[PDB]
Amino acid sequence: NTVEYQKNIDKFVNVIQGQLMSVSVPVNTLVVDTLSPTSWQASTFFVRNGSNPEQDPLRNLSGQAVTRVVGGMSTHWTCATPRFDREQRP
Amino acid sequence: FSYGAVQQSIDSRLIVDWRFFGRTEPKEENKLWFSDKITDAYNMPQPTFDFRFPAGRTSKEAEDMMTDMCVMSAKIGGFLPGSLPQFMEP
Amino acid sequence: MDIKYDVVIVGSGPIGCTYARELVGAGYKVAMFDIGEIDSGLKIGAHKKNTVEYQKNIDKFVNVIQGQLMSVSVPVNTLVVDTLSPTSWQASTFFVRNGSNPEQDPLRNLSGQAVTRVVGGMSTHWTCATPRFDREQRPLLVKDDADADDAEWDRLYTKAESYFQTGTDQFKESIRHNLVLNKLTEEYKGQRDFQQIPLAATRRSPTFVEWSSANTVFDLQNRPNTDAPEERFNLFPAVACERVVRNALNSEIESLHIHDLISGDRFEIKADVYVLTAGAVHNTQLLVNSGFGQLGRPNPANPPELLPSLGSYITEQSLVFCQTVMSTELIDSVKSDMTIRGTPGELTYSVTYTPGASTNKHPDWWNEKVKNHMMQHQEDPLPIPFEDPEPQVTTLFQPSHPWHTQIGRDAFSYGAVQQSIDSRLIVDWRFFGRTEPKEENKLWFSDKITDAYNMPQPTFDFRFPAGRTSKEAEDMMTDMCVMSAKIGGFLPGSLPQFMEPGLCLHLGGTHRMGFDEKEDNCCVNTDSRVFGFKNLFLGGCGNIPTAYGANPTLTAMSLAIKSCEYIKQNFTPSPF
Amino acid sequence: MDIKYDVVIVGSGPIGCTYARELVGAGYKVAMFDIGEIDSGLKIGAHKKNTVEYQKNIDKFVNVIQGQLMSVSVPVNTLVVDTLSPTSWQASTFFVRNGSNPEQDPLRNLSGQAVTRVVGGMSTHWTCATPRFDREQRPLLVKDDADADDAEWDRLYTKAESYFQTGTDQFKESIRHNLVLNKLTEEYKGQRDFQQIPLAATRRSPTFVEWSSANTVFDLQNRPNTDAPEERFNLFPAVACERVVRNALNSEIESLHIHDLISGDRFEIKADVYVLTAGAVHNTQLLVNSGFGQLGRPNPANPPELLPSLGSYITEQSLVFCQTVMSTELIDSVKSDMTIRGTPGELTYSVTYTPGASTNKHPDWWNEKVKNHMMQHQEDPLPIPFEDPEPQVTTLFQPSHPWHTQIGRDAFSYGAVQQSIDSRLIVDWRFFGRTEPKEENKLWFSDKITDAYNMPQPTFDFRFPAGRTSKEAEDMMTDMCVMSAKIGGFLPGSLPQFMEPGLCLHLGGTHRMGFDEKEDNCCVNTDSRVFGFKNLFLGGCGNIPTAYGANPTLTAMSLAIKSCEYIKQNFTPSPF
Ligand SMILES: *Cc1cc2c(cc1C)Nc1c([nH]c(=O)[nH]c1=O)N2C[C@H](O)[C@H](O)[C@H](O)COP(=O)(O)OP(=O)(O)OC[C@H]1O[C@@H](n2cnc3c(N)ncnc32)[C@H](O)[C@@H]1O
Ligand SMILES: *Cc1cc2c(cc1C)Nc1c([nH]c(=O)[nH]c1=O)N2C[C@H](O)[C@H](O)[C@H](O)COP(=O)(O)OP(=O)(O)OC[C@H]1O[C@@H](n2cnc3c(N)ncnc32)[C@H](O)[C@@H]1O
Ligand SMILES: *Cc1cc2c(cc1C)Nc1c([nH]c(=O)[nH]c1=O)N2C[C@H](O)[C@H](O)[C@H](O)COP(=O)(O)OP(=O)(O)OC[C@H]1O[C@@H](n2cnc3c(N)ncnc32)[C@H](O)[C@@H]1O
Ligand SMILES: OC[C@H]1O[C@@H](O)[C@H](O)[C@@H](F)[C@H]1O
Ligand SMILES: OC[C@H]1O[C@@H](O)[C@H](O)[C@@H](F)[C@H]1O
Repeated sequence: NTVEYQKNIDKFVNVIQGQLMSVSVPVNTLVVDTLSPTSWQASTFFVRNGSNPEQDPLRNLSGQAVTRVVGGMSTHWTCATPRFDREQRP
Repeated sequence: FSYGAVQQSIDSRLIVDWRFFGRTEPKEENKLWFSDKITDAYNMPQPTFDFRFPAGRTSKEAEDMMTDMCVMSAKIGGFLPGSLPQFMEP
Repeated sequence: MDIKYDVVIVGSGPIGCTYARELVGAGYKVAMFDIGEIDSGLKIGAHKKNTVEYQKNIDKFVNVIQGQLMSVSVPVNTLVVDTLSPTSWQASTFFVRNGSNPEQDPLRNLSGQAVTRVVGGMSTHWTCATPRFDREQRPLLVKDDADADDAEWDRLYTKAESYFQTGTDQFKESIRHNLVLNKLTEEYKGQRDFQQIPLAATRRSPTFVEWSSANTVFDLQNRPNTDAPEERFNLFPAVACERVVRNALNSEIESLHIHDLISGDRFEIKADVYVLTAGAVHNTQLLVNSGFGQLGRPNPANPPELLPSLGSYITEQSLVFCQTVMSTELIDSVKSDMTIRGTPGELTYSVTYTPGASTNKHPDWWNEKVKNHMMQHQEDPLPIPFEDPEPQVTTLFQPSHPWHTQIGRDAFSYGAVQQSIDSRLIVDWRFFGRTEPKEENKLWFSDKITDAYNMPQPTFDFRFPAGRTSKEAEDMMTDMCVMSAKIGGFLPGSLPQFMEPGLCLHLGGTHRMGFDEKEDNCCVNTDSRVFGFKNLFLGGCGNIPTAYGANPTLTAMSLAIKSCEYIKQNFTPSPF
Repeated sequence: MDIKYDVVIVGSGPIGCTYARELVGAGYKVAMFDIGEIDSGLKIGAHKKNTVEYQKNIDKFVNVIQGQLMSVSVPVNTLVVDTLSPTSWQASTFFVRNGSNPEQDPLRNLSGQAVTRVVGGMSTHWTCATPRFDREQRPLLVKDDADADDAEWDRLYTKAESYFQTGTDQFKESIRHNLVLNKLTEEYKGQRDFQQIPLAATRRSPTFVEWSSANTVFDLQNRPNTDAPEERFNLFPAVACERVVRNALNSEIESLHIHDLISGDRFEIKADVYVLTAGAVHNTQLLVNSGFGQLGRPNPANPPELLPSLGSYITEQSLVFCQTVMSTELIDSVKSDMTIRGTPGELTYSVTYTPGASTNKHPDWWNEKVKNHMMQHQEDPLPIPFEDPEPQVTTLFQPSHPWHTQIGRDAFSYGAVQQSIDSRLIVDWRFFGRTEPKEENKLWFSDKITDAYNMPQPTFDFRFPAGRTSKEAEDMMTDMCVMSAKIGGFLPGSLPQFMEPGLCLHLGGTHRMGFDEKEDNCCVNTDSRVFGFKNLFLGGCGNIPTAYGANPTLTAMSLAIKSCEYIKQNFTPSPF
C-alpha cells in the first residue's frame, strides 16, 4: 500500500522474499570441486548454514516458509478470500 | 509473487499468469514434527516435515489440474518462454 | 578429374546419392562434387551414430550433431556487456562481428536453420524417420486422376523405402516402446492409431542399430571397381560448386564452375546433365549466384528474368517439445504379471510369473526380461532392464490431428542432459506442424555480404502464417500436453515449448515443384526439371511445394527417383 | 585375423603408434587392437580438426571434443527434484542411476577425467602442444650422471619431435600472436622468456594448419602394401581387450583375451610381445582385470601379490583459466605504422605505410596485412585481419614460475561461446601446475560395479596434496591474474577460475616407471617392462612418476622409443 510499490509492482516480490524464512532446509550435498587447493575444503556434507539434519530432502515441503513481523503474512498476501463450498469445508 | 527473474522482452500488458491449486487428502502419515535435539533461530525445537502428496485422488487430480491449465490458458495465448507449465516446489 | 562427364551431381547427401544410384546403375558416366569431406570412417557418407561407443553413450551424440550444424543466418548481436574493464577495447556500436549477417531482421528469421558440409550431408547425423505423406500433405504428380496419382506415389515410395531400408520392426522387443505404444493405443480407442515410427535402419543385435544414410543409398566408392566393373562414378570432396553457366537463350546449362578448396584451383566442368542436390538453402544459393531469381533484397519493381518464384513460398514446420517422467501406474504395470515374495537383496527374495497364462497382461519375453532384471539387480528399484531400447512411437498426421508426432528418445537433446531422474523413466515428445506456403515467406541472398565460402549470404524473411498454420500450431501444443499426460508428468527442465524457428531442419519450397511455372508459382516441373532448361534438375526438400508436418526426406527421394526416370528417357549414356 | 603375431599392441593412440612405427619398421609381425572405430576420414587415426569446414568454423570443434570425452567416474547424483507431478514415478532414495559409480566419493574425485575410444585415441582431438620437460619435471633415465641423463633425454625427445612434426614457427606471421608475444617479452624482460608453444603441426597455407595425430606417427594402413611390401601390420578396430593371461609362475604373458564388439565373439590372441597403450586409465584397468595390483576398495591388510604400486601415486595437474579482452592500447598499437587519409567507405580513403622505415614499430609483413584489411574492410573498426591466426604463446615452466602456460585460443571452450565481443579481441589463458606423487592418491577398480564394456569400474581417491602442490596452485592463479592484466581485462563469463579436477587430461603415474620396484614404488623399469615379466610392456603417461606441469605426451612418446630399443634387442621377428 505504497504509491511507490503500485508504480513499480515488479519490485514487490522482493518484499515477499525478504520475509519468507524457510521452515526446514535439508543438509546441502552440492559438489563444489573447483576451490583453490589452499582453501579450507569439506571432507563431508556437514550441517552448514542453519540446515536441518532431521529432514529427508525427498519428503519435504521445501517451499514452506514463515513470516515474523507484526501483521504476519497479511503484510504481503495476495488478498484472495474465496469461500469454500461444501465439498472442501468441515 | 513472481518465481523467476522478471522478463523485460515482452510487453507486460500482454502477460497473464495462471495458478491452479489442488486439494490434498488428509493422511495420518503426512506429518510436521519437531526435533528433540536440533533447534531453530529462536532456540525452539526445529520443525521437520515428512510429506508426500498422497497416491490416488490427490495425485490424479493434481495431474488433471496441470492438463486443465494447459487447455484453458491456450484459449488466451501461448506460453511465455521462461514461464512454461510447471509444478511449484511443495 | 575429367573435363567431361555425362552427369554432374552437386552434393553427396541422400538425394544426390539417389541420383547416383539410379544413373550410375543405368550406365551414365557420373561425377559428384561435395564442398565437405569424408569423415564417417571407411564407409563413405555413413551414419556417424553407427559406432559401438555412441550407442553405449547415446547422450553424447548431440555433440556430433551440434558440431556439424552451422547457422544459416545470424543477426547482428546487440547484447549489452557493461562489465568490461576500462582498459579493454570497447565498441561504440553493435558493429558487424563474428560472421553475423547485417541483412537479417532478428524478428523475421529462422534462427534455428543450419547447414551441414560433410560427405553424406545431414544423413550422417539424422534421426532416420521416413514416414510417407498422406494425400493432404503431398504434392500432385497426376492431376484429375487420383488413383493414377496414388499408384505413382506408392511405386515411388516403395522404391525409396527399399533404398533407405525403411522398416517398422526394429524396436518391437523394447519394454519401454511397448509400454508407451500399448497405453496410447488403449487410451485413444480407435480415435487415433499408433505404430512404430518408420525408421531407415536395420537392427544388428539387441544393443546396436545400423542407422541408414547416404551410404546405404549409394556406397560412394569410385567406379569402375571389382564389385561394379562396368560402372563409372567419381566423388570429389572439398570442391565448392559455385555457378551453373546459362546459354544466351536460357534453354541449357553449358558448364559448372567449381573451386577446389585444397589446391585453390578453379575449373569449368562440362556435362550433358546437371543435377543440384546441395540442400534447400544451398541449391537456392547456387541458382541465385548463377543469375536465376533475384540477387539482393527483394525488389518487386525489378522482376527477375528467370524463376520469379525461386526463394519464395518457403515453408518450415512449427516444432513443440517436452519430456515426461513415466507414471507410477505405468511403472507398476511393467511388473503386473509377477509374483514377488520377500525383500530385495535377501536370499529368500523371488520373482516369478506363469508362462503363457491367458490373463497375463504381457508376453513371455517381457516377463522373462523383467524377472531377470529384478533377480540379477535387486539393488535397483525399477523393473525395466538397463539396456532396454528407447520407445519409437508415432500417431501419423491425420485431418483431425494435422501434425506429425515422435515419441521416444531423440539424439538431438536441447539442453544439458539431466542426471537426477533415471533415464529409463524419460520419454520425449516432439510434434511437428505443417506450414502454408506464402509468397511473402522468403529465402534471399545479399548482393554485398558473403558467407564463409565467399558466396552470397543467405537471409530469411519469415513468419508463421496467420490463420490455419498458427491455429494448428497452438492446437498441436495443447495436443502434446494432453497426450503426454497419459504417460507421465513433465520433466522439470524439459517443459512444453516451441523450438526456435527452423531448428527442426524441415525447410521446403525454396525451389518448389508444380505443373505450370506461372499458375503454380513454381521453379521445377514434376520431372524436377528447371522450367525452360533442357538439362538442369533440382533434387531435395526445396522441391516440395505443399504444407507438410511429416519428415520430408523420403518424399524428396521419391521425387528424385521420378526425375531419374525422365533423365533415362531423354539422355543417352556415353559408351563405356 | 591370425591367432599368432610377433607383437600385439593394445590401443591406437599416439603411443601405440610409436610402438607400431618402430616395430613394424624393424620387421615384426604386428597386430594392433582398438576398442574404438575408424571414424575420421581416409587418413586413419588423423586429427579431426584438419577439415576445411572446422578451420573455417573453429568455434564448432569443442563439440567434437565433448562428443568423445566419456567421464571416467561419476558419483551418485543427489540433486533434489521436488517439482515432479504427483503422478510421476518418484524416488525414495538417491539410488544408482544412469551408470553412476556408487564407489566414488564425490569430494575425492577427478570429476573432469574422461576417456576417448576411437582409432587414434585422444590424438584425434588434442591441442598438439609438445614441450620438453626440464630436469625438475622429468624422471631419471641414467642415475648419478646428470649430463648423460640430459644426453639420453635429448636423443629421445629429438626423435619424438620428428615423429610428431613438432615445430615452433607455424604462427610466426600472426598479428595476434606477435602482439601478445612482444608485449609479454617486454613486460618480463630479463625475468622470463616467452616463445611459441611447441606444436605438432605443419602449416599448409595462411588459413590452414595440418595438426598432427597418431596418423602422423604411423599411418595405420594394413601391411604389406605397395608402399611397404615387406612390412606386416594389421589394425583391428572395435575389439575390446579384456585380459592378459599370466602364466602360473608370473614370469610371462601367454595370451591376450579379446572381445570382437561387432560379432560379439571372444578370442585368445598369442604374441611374443604384449604392449599395453590403452591410456593411463585403461592400461590400469586391463592390468587389474588380469590379476595385477589389487581389485576392489584398497585394503592394506591384504597386500597384492603383484605390482603393489599399481594405481597409487597418481598425479593430475591443477588448471586455472580465464579469457581477456585486448586493451585499447594494444589494439591501437597494431596500426601504429599506418598513414590514413580520406573517409572510410569512400573512394578518397587511403591507408599506406613505408616499408623498412626505422621509425616503424612492426615488420613489413605485419603492416602489409593491416593495410590490406583496412583498405578492403573499411567499415570494420579493428585493424586485425579477419582470418589472422590465434596466438600460441608460452613461458615454459621454471623454478621461479613452476607452471606451464598456454596463451591464445584453445578449441576446448568451457562455456557457451560468447558472441557479443569480437573474437579477434579474445585471448585465452591456461596455467598448469605440477602435482606431488603421493601413495594415498589412487585410481582403483570396483570388484562389483562395471562400466559400459563390462569391465571393473574405475574409482578415484584423489586430493591435491597439501604443501608445495597447493601453495604453487594458488600462486599460479595469482600469476595468471597478474600476467593476463598486461594484455587486457577479463572477459565476463570467463573470469579467473580453477577447472574441475582432471579436466586437463594430464593424468600420470597410474603404472609408474622407476629403477627398482620396491625402492622407487613403481611398476615398470626404464625399458617400460613390467617387473618380473619377460614380454609385457606398458606405454603412456601412466609411466611418468614425477610432478610435471607441461603437457606429457611428448615425454611418453620418448619413453616408448626407448622401450622399443629393448624389444628390438631381445626378440627376433618371425620369418616373413
Ligand atoms: C506470504 C503469502 C501468503 C499468502 C498469500 C500470498 C503470499 C506470498 N496470499 C494469500 C494467502 N492466503 C489467502 O487466503 N489468500 C491469499 O491471497 N496467504 C496466506 C495468509 O497470509 C495466511 O494464511 C494468513 O496470514 C495466516 O494468518 P495467521 O493464522 O494469523 O498467521 P500468520 O502467519 O499471518 O501470523 C502469525 C504470527 O505469529 C507470529 N509468531 C509466530 N511464532 C510466534 C511465537 N512463538 N511467539 C510469538 N509470535 C509468534 C508471527 O511473527 C506472525 O506475525
Ligand atoms: C541434422 C538433422 C537432419 C534431419 C534429422 C535430424 C537432424 C538433427 N532427422 C531426420 C531428417 N529428415 C528426415 O526425413 N527424417 C529424419 O529423421 N533430417 C533432415 C535430413 O537429414 C535432410 O532432409 C536430408 O539429408 C536432405 O538431403 P539432401 O537434399 O541430399 O541434402 P543434405 O543437406 O543432406 O546434403 C547436401 C550436400 O550438399 C553439399 N553442398 C552444399 N553446398 C554445396 C556447394 N555449393 N557445392 C558443393 N556441395 C555443396 C553439402 O556439403 C552436403 O553434404
Ligand atoms: C582430449 C584432449 C587431450 C589432449 C589435449 C586436448 C584435449 C581436449 N591436448 C594435448 C594433450 N596432450 C599433450 O601432450 N598435448 C596437448 O596439447 N592431450 C592429451 C593427449 O591426447 C594424450 O596424452 C595422448 O593421446 C595419450 O596417448 P596414448 O597413451 O596413446 O593414449 P590415448 O588415450 O590417446 O589412446 C589409447 C587408445 O586405447 C584404446 N583403448 C582403450 N581401452 C582399451 C581396451 N581395453 N582395449 C582396446 N583398446 C582400448 C582407446 O580406444 C584409445 O584409442
Ligand atoms: O530437432 C530434432 C528433429 O529433427 C528433425 O530434423 C528430425 O526429422 C526429427 F526426427 C527430429 O530428430
Ligand atoms: O583443457 C584444455 C587443455 O587440455 C590439455 O589436455 C591440453 O594439453 C592443453 F593444451 C589444453 O588444450
